[PDB]
Amino acid sequence: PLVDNPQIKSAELLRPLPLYQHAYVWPYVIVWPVFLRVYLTQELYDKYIGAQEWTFVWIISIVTFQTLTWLCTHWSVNLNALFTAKKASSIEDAQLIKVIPVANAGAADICKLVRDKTNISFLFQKRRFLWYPERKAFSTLEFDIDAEPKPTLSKFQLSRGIESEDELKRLEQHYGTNTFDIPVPTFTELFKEHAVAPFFVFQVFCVGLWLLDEYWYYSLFTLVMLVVFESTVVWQRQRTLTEFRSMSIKPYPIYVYRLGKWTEIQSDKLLPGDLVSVTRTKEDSGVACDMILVEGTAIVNEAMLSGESTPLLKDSIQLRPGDAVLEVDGLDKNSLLWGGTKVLQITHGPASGIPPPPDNGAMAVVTKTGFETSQGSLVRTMIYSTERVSANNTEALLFILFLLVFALAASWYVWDEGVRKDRKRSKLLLDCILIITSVVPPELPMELSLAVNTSLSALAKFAIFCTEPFRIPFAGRIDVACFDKTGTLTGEDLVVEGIAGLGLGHTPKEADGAHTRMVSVHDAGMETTLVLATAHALVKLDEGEIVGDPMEKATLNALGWVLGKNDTLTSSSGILGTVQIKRRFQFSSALKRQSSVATITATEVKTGRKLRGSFVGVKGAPETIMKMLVTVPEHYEETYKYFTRRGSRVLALAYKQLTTEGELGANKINDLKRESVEADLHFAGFLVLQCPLKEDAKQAVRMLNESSHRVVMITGDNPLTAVHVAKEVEIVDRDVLILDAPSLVWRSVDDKIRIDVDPTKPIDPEILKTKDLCVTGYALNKFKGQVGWKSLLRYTWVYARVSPKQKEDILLGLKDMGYYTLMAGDGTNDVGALKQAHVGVALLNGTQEDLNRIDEPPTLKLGDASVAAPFTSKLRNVMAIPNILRQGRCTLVATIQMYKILALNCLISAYSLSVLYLEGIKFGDGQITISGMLMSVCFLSISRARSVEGLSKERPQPNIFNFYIIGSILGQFAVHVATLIYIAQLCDQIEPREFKPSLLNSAVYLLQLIQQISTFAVNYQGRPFRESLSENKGMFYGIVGVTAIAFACSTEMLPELNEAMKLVPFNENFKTIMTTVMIIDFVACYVIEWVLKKLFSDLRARDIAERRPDQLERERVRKEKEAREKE
Repeated sequence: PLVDNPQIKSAELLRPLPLYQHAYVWPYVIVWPVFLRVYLTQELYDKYIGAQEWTFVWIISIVTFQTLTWLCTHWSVNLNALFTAKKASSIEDAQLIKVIPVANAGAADICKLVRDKTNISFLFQKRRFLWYPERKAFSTLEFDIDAEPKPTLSKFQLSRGIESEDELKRLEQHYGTNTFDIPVPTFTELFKEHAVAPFFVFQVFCVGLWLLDEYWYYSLFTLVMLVVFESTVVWQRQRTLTEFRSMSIKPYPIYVYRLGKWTEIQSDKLLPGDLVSVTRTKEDSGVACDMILVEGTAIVNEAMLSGESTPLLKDSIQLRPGDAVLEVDGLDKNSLLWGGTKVLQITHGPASGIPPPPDNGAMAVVTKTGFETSQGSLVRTMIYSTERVSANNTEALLFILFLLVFALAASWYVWDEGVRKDRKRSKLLLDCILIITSVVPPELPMELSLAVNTSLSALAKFAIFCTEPFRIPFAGRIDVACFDKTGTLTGEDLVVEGIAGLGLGHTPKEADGAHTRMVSVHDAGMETTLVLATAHALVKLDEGEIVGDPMEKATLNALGWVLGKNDTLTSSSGILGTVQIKRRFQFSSALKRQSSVATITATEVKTGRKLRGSFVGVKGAPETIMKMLVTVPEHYEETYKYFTRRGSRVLALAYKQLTTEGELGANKINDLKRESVEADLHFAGFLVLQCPLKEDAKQAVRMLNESSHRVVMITGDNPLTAVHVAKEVEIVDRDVLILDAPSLVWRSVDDKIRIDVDPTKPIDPEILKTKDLCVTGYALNKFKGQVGWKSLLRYTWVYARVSPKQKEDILLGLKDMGYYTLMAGDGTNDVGALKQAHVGVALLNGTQEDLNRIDEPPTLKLGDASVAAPFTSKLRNVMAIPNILRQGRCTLVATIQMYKILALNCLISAYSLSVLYLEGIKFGDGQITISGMLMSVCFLSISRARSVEGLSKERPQPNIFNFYIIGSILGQFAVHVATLIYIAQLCDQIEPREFKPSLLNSAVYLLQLIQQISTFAVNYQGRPFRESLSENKGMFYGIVGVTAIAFACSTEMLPELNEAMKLVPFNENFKTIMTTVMIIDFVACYVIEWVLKKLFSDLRARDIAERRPDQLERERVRKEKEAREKE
């Protein structure tokens, strides 16, 4: 019924049908008595043959058709909807619904409708959908905080919880219980699920078919090898499900204000709208569900959602305008308690008029319960991480069908040659079906999953964890690698340079008139010291730790003052005073300033000059305070521009006195508007800070730029700092031009070129050709949708001063052009941007020494994955991005080599069987068993390979169908079939014509063994991405031993081993011809594969990542210098 969800493609309504009308019952009920009448009494042998073997063939064919029609319902959902069910009229009589998700959301499934009263609902991927008759469509549940019009704060500030019992029952029926429902099945249900998959039943059918031809050991070996693998997979899945269940939070008693009483209920019956009391959490516990603080403040530790153990600070919405302010999740982000955090402290113990709870805790209001929380969604998307097996297999099936044509040609030729020589039709058909069925590889469509699960183990050694593992192949096709700033490229070990520009209006100067004289923070004025000690937002734990932004911690450490009990600072500095913060206005990231009101009492030791009373301190961006001053100085703009042009961070300080003596009063300070306070300011000075670059930034950017990628930067600072950082990190090289309002004029860094451009006209080609670009946020906003917006995303690499919405806007605009993007951020400022990109990395702040003191990868506990981005690195190194880009590049290479090996093996086996069956002879049982065991040994021995220590300019192919895989497969197959035809013809020329040994059997067996080893030796993907064949002993010895064994059996070094495989002894000349033919075959295969790899393997870089010859020359001379300095 056209459900409303971005992750669902279509829907349909069905009704169930009785067992009589199922499509796998009634036609067989019609046709079986016809066959019984024909076989029993009718004697209509015209459409028959007569033998018992043909009766067996007819019975097998009928049973096979019936069970195939039955299994087609389990294999696909469309045939399930067609054969068993049938379409209904509308929602009034339908009982079943079919849901088909988006291309990478899982597998389609038939969902059952459940009706409760009027309400129609169904469960899809553990997510509840509801039927809204006013919209005539299905959609997910709607909560009070996620309405299309955002509710005001008067909804939550005056909330009184649940007041009626029928409302409680309605909420219980609507939203359900607050728990994680993860049902774990037993071994029987999982093996039933695994035993109906098409490839398992196909392998069972192949085993039965081989057993029909009197092969007792081969079928048993295949059955054992299949059964143990399936049992291992089922046991691993069961263990993973048990571990997933084990992480659910246990219920604990809590206080809920229900029906006017503070009744104690368990934490398993929370409903959206309840008024719960938050207290300090116990050991092995946490917040039950998402909340919003309505009174008091709390200090939390969100280590189960972001992977960081740094304490935070959360504040209530108690002191906000109740109805005049619409709730926004950009300014009120410090009021929501997420489900899974641990509360560490409660500071205080109301507008709603509610008596305090008995436990003396903060009051909150529940918003989301169940899987609809954040960590609930993370758990749900980690349960269904196997989207690589279900929403896939659309190209491997085509590869199997492509091999089936080469199978059918040989089978048809064998049948046509057999019908003209008067063969028995009960054996020729079996031989043809064996030739057909010996082609389909059983482990072909699930190669990508094994490669991904192998790469995930190597990634989990540098503390890099992946939540959605289908993005690993996406990491090998990256063209644009976007970067952030202040969380990725630059660290957080800020150092206070000093206070400069405080001498204005009262002297070294430059051409522009800037004041370069800089004064240390110790020898500063009293007002500036009071502003620095007033306008912070630091709070102290009872145990002695200080929490907050590292900027405030750094400036407090540089100031020298100490932090007291309750927002009181005393005092090395020469101020010798005390302050007490009354009211605090928080930073908003859009007003670009923060302010505070405090009571001061200072006594300067140099000139006395007592000062006491109310005080207002504000600290923010220098371009915003200038709009709030009363008299700007003579050289304000030039001074702050000069001090920010060198990569330093400049903040302005302003102060205002309210009362020269005496308190303002609690009632006055409790009721003050932000706009009235932040006006009529004085000037104190500038605070200058230097953010040091990370140690790995330059190397990890120089590796990305020189390996067919492109590195852009999307920051949020002023353009001068962004340009300086990009020049230090070597992103831009030539002269840059900043596009910003002065009109959207072009500006230079030194402000010597001012070129105006109109947004309707296209930009100048010379600007795009001879200069680098830095596009701001305002200019990009004024270029939205016009003709120049397509060429402003291909020639710009530094985006400065952009909102978090514009980041995902830029990422979407870059994705819509066909490029693949990567986003690396801190995981807090931008959340939608990290998910809009193809692959997103969230670089945390943990050091290596923190990790020191504290097969698929270890299953992700709640402290390992992050809710912001799919990938997550627990180390702060920038080098974590090339590791991902190298693993995602080696995965494609491994997949390509396995695809090239399996098809060649199958095509060799089929055309060996076709050559043998034209003469009437057949393989021995021991020979084929030894061949299978040796092939399995070689497969085990070849899989142990590792990667190189650096990136490469050559990119691998991303898909099967190209001019490299197909050409190599065809060439090697043609060489092998010509070799086999020549050997068969020579053996027929030498000796003219129950299992007995013969010359042709031994010759064909030896040739096919040698070819099946040569296709392992030749088709190994080596040098550029992974370790070479000759480097490691593990596969070299394995190949050499089996090659020597086969050659020794060929030339009769050990005649005792010959009788194990039933080989007729040869003479000298035939041995010489066989050895020469083997060597010629190997050399020709190697030459063809090397030529095709040298010609067609390289996938060239895009137009956005191509370098100029100057950069190539600089890279060459830098590599030459490094090679010279290596010794």
